[PDB]
Amino acid sequence: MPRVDFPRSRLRFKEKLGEGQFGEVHLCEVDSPQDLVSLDFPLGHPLLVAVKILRPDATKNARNDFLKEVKIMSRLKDPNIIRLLGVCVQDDPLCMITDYMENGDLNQFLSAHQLEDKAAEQGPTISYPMLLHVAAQIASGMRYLATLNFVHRDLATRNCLVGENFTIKIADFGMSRNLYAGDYYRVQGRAVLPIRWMAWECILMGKFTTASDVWAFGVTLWEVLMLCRAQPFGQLTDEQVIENAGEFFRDQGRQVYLSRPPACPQGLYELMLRCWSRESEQRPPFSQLHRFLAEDALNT
Amino acid sequence: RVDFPRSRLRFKEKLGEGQFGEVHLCEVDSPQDLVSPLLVAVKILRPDATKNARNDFLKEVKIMSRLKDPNIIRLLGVCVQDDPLCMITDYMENGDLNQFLSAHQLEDKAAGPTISYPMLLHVAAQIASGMRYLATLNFVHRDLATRNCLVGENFTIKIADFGMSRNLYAGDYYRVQGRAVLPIRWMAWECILMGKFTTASDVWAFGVTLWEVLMLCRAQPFGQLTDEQVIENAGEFFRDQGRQVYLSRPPACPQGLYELMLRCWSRESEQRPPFSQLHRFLAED
Ligand SMILES: CC(C)c1ccc(C(=O)Nc2cc(CN3CCN(C)CC3)cc(C(F)(F)F)c2)cc1C#Cc1cnc2cnccn12
Ligand SMILES: CC(C)c1ccc(C(=O)Nc2cc(CN3CCN(C)CC3)cc(C(F)(F)F)c2)cc1C#Cc1cnc2cnccn12
Repeated sequence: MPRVDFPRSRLRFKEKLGEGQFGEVHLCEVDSPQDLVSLDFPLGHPLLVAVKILRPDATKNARNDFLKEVKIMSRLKDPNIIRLLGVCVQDDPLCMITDYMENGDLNQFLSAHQLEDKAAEQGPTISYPMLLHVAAQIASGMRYLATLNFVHRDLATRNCLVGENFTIKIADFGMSRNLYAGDYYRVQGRAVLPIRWMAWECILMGKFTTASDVWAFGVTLWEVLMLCRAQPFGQLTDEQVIENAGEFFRDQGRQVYLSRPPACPQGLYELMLRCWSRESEQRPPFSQLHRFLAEDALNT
Repeated sequence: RVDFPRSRLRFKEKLGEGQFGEVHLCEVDSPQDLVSPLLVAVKILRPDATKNARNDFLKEVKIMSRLKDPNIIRLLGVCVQDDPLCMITDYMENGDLNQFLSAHQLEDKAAGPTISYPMLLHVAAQIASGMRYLATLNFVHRDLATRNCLVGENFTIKIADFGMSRNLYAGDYYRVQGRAVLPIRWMAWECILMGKFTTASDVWAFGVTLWEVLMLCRAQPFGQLTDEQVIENAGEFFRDQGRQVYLSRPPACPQGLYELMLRCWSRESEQRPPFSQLHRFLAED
C-alpha cells in the first residue's frame, strides 16, 4: 500500500454519526473522487464516505490498534466487503475512510421491515426473494474472504451494512457499540465472544476456521429470515448456549438447534442445518452457499 | 443426568391431543421413593414426530429446567433416554386462571361458586411475585395472560406458557408471519409496532392480566375492537396525539387499582412500575 495520506481538505463534513472513547465517526462528502479512489462508482454527485477520526491525544495502544485495523482492511477489495478508501496517518488526528452504506447495519434495517403478505394484499415491507438476495450477497462476500484464507470470526447481521438497492457489505465494528452488548459473552478481561453465532468447536476449543464462519453464516441467515426480531437462542442463557456446544461434542442427541423461522421453506432450513453440521468438513463451502442462494433468489 | 422412571407414571386421563403428541394426567406410583398421592402433568411426544418437533421439545426442557419459584410452573423430570420423549411438571387441579375465574362470580356478602375481592388481589399478587422472579432471571415471558396462569389448591397461582397448542384461545392471537402469532391485546404499543419485548412490556401485559382478573375473565380486552383497530391503537400511542384508548375500569374496581393499571400502560417503558412494586402494592397497599 502506498504511504500517501488521503487529503483531509477533500473531506467536507456533513454529520457526526457517532462518538466514542477514543474519537468520533463522521459522514463526509468527496467531490469528483475519481482522482483519489478506484471504485465501481454508484449513481455527478459527491461520494459519501464514513470517517473514523482517532482522538488527537490517543494512547500509543489505541494508535497501534488503529494501524493494525488499517492493515487488515487494506487487503479487502470486493463488492460485498466494506472498502478502505484511504487514511490520514502522517499527522494527527489519525483518520480512516470507508465507503458509506446509507441504511446502516443489516440488523436495524430488517428490524424496521416486515415480510410482505401475499394473502393480505403500514410500515416498509421486504419480499422473500429480496431476503434471499441479501443472504446471497453475504455468502458472496464470505466466499471472497475464504479465498484470502481470511476468517472473519464475528459474522452476524449487526456486522453487515446496507446501501442503496439492498447492496450488502460485510464489516466488523468490534465492541464499539453498546447496542449489541447482549450478543457477546466475556471470557477473559476485555475479550468477549459472540457465542450464539459460534460453532461448538469455537466455544469449547477456540478453533476459528472458515468452516466456523459457515456456522456463523447459518445463524446469520437464520437472523435474516427472522427479520432480526429475536436473538439466537434468546430464551437460553449464555451458560446454556455454552452447555449446548458441549452437547454437540458429546453427540448423544441432546444438542439443540435454532428452530425453522416462520415462513422459512424447508429447503432453506435444511441449508442452515448443513451449516451446523457437527463435523466442520461436512459444512458447505461459501461458494456452494452463494450458488444455492443466488439461484434460489431468482427462482422465488 | 438420569431420566425419570417411565413405569411410575400411571395413566389417569388424557388432558389433550396435539399435532405432535399428547398430554396426560398421571399419578406417580410411589412418590416417597423418588422424593430424594402426587399428581403430575406429562407431555408425550409422538414416537413418529419429526426431528424438528423433537428439537423444539428439548429446547422447552432447557428453558423450563431453570425455572424454580413457588409461582412458576416447575419441571419435575424428563424421559429422554428413549422414545417417546416425556416432560413432567406439577399438576394444578383447577385448570388455567381464565377457566377458573370464568366459572366464578364476585362475592357480595350484602346479597355458583364465588371469590372475594381480597382473594382476587391475592391471585394478582401471586402473578406479580412470579413475574418478579422471571425478571431477576432476565427472562421475558412475552405471553402473560390469565390463559397462561394455572390454579392449584388454596388459590395458588403458577405462571406457565402453553404456546398456541390450544384452540380455546385462538382469538387472543394475531398472525404476523407464517405460524408466528402475537397476543396483541396484551402487548405494549412498542411490541406491536417494533417488536421490542422487555420486562417493561411484560408489565404492560400484567396490567391487562390484572384487568382480566378484576373482570373475572368475562370479556376479551378491547373485545368490540378488531385486531386491526388494536394495532392502529398502538400507532396512536406512538403518535401521542391524545387519540390512544385504554381499557376501561372494571366494574367495582377501585380507582386506585385502576390507576395502577394505567401506570403499567405508560407510553414510556421506563415509566412503568417494576414487578416488585406491583407485588407489594397488591399484597399489602
Ligand atoms: C467508521 C468507519 C471509518 C469504519 C471503520 C472500520 C470499519 C470496519 O468494518 N473495519 C474492519 C476491521 C477488521 C479487523 N478487525 C476487526 C475487529 N478488531 C477489533 C480489529 C480489526 C475486519 C473487517 C472486515 F470485516 F472487513 F474483515 C473490517 C467499518 C467502518 C464503517 C462504516 C459505515 C458505512 N456506512 C455506515 C453507516 N452507519 C454506520 C457506519 N457505516
Ligand atoms: C403438559 C405439561 C408437561 C406442561 C409442559 C410445559 C408447560 C409450560 O408452561 N412450559 C413453558 C415453556 C416456556 C418456553 N416456551 C418455549 C417456546 N414456546 C414457544 C413457548 C414457551 C416458558 C414457560 C414459562 F412460562 F414458565 F416461562 C413455560 C406446562 C405444562 C403443564 C401443565 C398443567 C398443570 N396443571 C394443568 C392442568 N390442566 C392442563 C394442564 N396443566
